[PDB]
Amino acid sequence: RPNRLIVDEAINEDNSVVSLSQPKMDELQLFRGDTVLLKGKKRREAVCIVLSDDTCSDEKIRMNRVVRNNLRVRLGDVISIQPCPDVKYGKRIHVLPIDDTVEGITGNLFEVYLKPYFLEAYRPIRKGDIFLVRGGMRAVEFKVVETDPSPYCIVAPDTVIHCEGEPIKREDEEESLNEVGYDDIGGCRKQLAQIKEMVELPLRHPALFKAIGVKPPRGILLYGPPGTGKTLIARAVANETGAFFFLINGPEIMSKLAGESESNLRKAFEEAAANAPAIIFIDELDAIAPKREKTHGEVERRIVSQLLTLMDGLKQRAHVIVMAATNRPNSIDPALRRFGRFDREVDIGIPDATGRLEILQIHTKNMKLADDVDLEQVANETHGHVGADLAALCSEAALQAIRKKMDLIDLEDTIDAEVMNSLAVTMDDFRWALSQ
Amino acid sequence: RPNRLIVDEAINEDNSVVSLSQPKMDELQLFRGDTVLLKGKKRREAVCIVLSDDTCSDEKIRMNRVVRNNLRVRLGDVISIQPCPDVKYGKRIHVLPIDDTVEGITGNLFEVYLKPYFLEAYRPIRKGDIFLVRGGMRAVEFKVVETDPSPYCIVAPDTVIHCEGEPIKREDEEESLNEVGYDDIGGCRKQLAQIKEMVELPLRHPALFKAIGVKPPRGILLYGPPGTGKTLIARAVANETGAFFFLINGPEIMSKLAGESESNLRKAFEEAAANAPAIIFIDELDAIAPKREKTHGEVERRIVSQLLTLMDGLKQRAHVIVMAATNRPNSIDPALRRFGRFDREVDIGIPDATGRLEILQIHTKNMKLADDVDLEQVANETHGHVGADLAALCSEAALQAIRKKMDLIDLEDTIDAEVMNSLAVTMDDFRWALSQ
Amino acid sequence: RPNRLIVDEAINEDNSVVSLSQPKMDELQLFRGDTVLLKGKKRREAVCIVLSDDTCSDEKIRMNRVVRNNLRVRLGDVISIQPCPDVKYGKRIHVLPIDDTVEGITGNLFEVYLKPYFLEAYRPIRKGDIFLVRGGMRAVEFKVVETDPSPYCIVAPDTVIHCEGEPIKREDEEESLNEVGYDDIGGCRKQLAQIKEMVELPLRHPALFKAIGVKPPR
Ligand SMILES: Nc1ncnc2c1ncn2[C@@H]1O[C@H](COP(=O)(O)OP(=O)(O)O)[C@@H](O)[C@H]1O
Ligand SMILES: Nc1ncnc2c1ncn2[C@@H]1O[C@H](COP(=O)(O)OP(=O)(O)O)[C@@H](O)[C@H]1O
Ligand SMILES: Nc1ncnc2c1ncn2[C@@H]1O[C@H](COP(=O)(O)OP(=O)(O)O)[C@@H](O)[C@H]1O
Repeated sequence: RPNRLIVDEAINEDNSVVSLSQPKMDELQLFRGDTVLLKGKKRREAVCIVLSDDTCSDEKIRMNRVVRNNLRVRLGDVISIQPCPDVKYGKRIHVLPIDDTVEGITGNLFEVYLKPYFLEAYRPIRKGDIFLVRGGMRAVEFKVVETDPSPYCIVAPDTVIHCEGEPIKREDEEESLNEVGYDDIGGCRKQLAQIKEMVELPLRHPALFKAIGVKPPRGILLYGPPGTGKTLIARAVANETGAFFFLINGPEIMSKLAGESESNLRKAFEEAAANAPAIIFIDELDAIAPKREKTHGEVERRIVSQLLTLMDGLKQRAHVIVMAATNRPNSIDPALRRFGRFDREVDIGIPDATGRLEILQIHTKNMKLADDVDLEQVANETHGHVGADLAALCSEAALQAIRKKMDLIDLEDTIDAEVMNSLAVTMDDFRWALSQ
Repeated sequence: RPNRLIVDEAINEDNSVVSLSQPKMDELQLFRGDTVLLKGKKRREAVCIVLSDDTCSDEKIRMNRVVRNNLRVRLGDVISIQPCPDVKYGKRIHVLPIDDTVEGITGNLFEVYLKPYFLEAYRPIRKGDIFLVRGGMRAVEFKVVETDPSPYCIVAPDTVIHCEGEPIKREDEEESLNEVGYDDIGGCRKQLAQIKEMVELPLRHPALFKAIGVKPPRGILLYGPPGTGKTLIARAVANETGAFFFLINGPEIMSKLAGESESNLRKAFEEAAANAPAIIFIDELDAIAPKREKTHGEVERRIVSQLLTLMDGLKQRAHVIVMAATNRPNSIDPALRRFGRFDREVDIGIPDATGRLEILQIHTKNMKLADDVDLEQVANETHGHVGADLAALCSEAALQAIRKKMDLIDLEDTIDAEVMNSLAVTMDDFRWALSQ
Repeated sequence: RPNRLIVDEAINEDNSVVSLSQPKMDELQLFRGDTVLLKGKKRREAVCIVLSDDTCSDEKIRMNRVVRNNLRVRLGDVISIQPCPDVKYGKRIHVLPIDDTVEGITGNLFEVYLKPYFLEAYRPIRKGDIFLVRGGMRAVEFKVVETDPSPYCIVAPDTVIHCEGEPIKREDEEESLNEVGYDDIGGCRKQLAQIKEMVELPLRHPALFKAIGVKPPR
């Protein structure tokens, strides 16, 4: 059908906007800025604004996770689109925050989140939507409980927005937007793309490997210096593909008594296989399986052997992918790179200046930046920096902003765990941080 | 006398401004902005504008080299000051460029240098003054041939400025401002101060060491990575103290036939001693006298020996100081760090961020910078950089400015060796250079 | 001022073709496939076929070295372009090989080089042009001695193409196309670009470094 499209990653960071190719909108007869009605899985719908995108495939639609969540679908799934000509300016909408996103937040909610979020934006909303509003170094989720023209409308300047009391509980299928996704990863476009390919069939179409006798990858080794976002990638790939995630921390395993280590490795692979499709992530692999000579222990050599055995003991394995992070290829036992094991490697390098910028935007999404803040500038003075450095930078900048305001606040009493929304991080804060 | 002051270095880079202490100006009854007549040696006079400096001491006057040259005086000499209440707005002045400063310059001298230099500035000038105007990546010197009033006047908006044809020859005592001076050295405050102490008496008061039997330093070893400005320091100290300068380049000596090396070392010390007070600078000392083991030759060992001999053969001498540069203490033969020889060592380190800024201003003095150019910014993104790096940076910036304008210029014909005065180096040029 | 362009490297490997930006041809009112007259240094002219190029800057013209040589200009120099509406199918042209390019060649020059080179191609040529024909693991240069409609024409199927023996000597300013050029360097795009930058001002505008005191790389 022409109205069926494949879900793809957003370029436009605004949660209300989905993107089509110029040709596709032509074909579907959709106006730039039109309100469209999206149909997903489990009888879910979403309403969004449609815009053209030059880079979008003709058969794909780009949407943010917020809308993917609302439609209960994942990247690569199929949605249907159709114009929404009947959509009315809403008389009144009722929204409530999800409890787990508003712990600690002692603000107005309406004045701090909702009012600025909706103001003059003409956002469409549908009853039962969860949307996200960022601010005050948090990101709060709200559920739309009622819209006056039901079940959807446009929040126009005259639309009354109600949020009368009592945060609501999170239902089971409602994944938190605080979960890691691809949108949380900057400057890895190329490698993240490879990893997604490798994993697509095994994790999203597992039934295939029962129907054919072709071998998908089993083990993927992510290498690169500390703080490059290897843990982040693995976690994200799991979340996005809806696979079960099992973390094995090198040091955590090695901290255990001889024997309770091997018992823990075993339990990890068993639990993965039980909950497949699944990803096992082995953080700090070199702690567990260092270069064959670097081990001096005898229990140490037994642990690495136990790991090789466990890798080999993964056949079709239902559909379990093992991902592991390490500093360098040569830091680990070469027997791990043997064929049935870690046979795929991906280099997560130091980010470039464009990547640095993406990372800086990711780690500032929930801050209020002054107008004088130039992230591209901060990008340019941080050549050596990896993701973890940049995140620390933004964190140091923000905490400096807070200290500057803290003497002022203590004196005219201590609003303290508030006023963090009116606070803005200035370029002076970043300079301060950049020289520390 | 209170009209008698010691010549010190300038903080204001205007070559028309001389700075005194509030108290002294009070004492001498001088108005901030007043024209003062300065008297020095060889019956040379100079008219300058007097301002105040918190750092200047009551006994000292701060002036730029331009004015020290005009007064035939050097740092530490004694000048006399007096108000100039009779000074008139000039009717007409006549100036000519010094030939050696205008080779290659195919501009309109008046339109490009003189007009902007004098315009609305109210500069005093005195017949027989040489002044310097910077611009178009050059610095041109002019001599004042005639002033209408008297021997001096103020160049007021109505003063007619003549420069009718024919660059003039440089007289003997007229030192080029293209010579290296302390104003060409950035970010060495502490060390430059030590070296100046060491040579003050030997080079400026040589008659003393005939009257007493105390030993001044003979050899000074400047240490630090390449491009830190060791050659520059030695050259500057020579020029400023009026001493004779003799360069010995390590590689140049070692490039000679066995025997012509030793003959060249000898000729260097002989010529120094003949023209004392003098500085001998040995650039790249480790090329001539490397660690005792690093030499393999037999003629090589003869050269090092020859050097030890020559230096130990310089007692108070005709007042000859020997300076030598090397990367590290340990790179050279320990016998050279002897007691009658290189017994004083001074570390010329990597410059800090303040130093980096001074260097960047030094290497931009003759460029036109756009308003968007922030040198302090360039200072901050060049931590590792040494002076030689920063000079290359400015050079790369300027050449990029020129290339951008070169396509445009070739097309609407090729002013070429001109229009370089209207050209301005932009922050975009520096960014381009900073990422290369 | 609109007809003056900056010489740039060829993308189209055919020595007859120069390339302009789409906008520029619009501006100059030139037909795709038109014969154009190029004016260079030392009162030299060339005639070429003009085609559009999407990647060519609006102020630049792309040409192969053959044409740069004929115009006595180099990359970055300035030429002028203008349409050539009067150009006629030539009755007869006379070409001779340059001696130094034909030592050892004991072939039929016409049958082996000229005939295939001109055949049904509609190449424009101007008296005093040197052109290059490749073949038999060698590349021969020819000089155009005479064209019937003088001084330029199109070599049409009916144009009689004469050699008439006796290779000619190479004049001084006539650089061999056997010389190395950027044309003979593959797979160095990025680095060749850097080196060209470094060297541009010092080598092509040397008069500058007498006028200013900035240091180019050495
Ligand atoms: N590419 C990146 N994009 C966004 N944030 C990043 C990136 N790399 C690192 N970070 C941030 O720094 C932290 C450190 O990264 P981490 O997942 O521990 O990487 P690694 O496992 O390679 O040490 C992350 O949790 C994240 O907040
Ligand atoms: N402190 C400095 N101030 C100004 N220019 C400097 C400085 N240090 C280095 N430079 C620049 O670098 C150039 C080369 O340095 P040079 O004088 O040879 O020092 P070194 O002998 O230690 O290499 C100088 O001519 C000057 O242009
Ligand atoms: N990038 C290249 N493009 C075209 N030909 C090349 C290239 N590199 C090498 N060659 C060929 O191989 C020969 C040997 O290259 P040469 O210039 O001697 O390189 P090098 O100095 O690095 O050895 C060249 O003359 C040329 O024929």
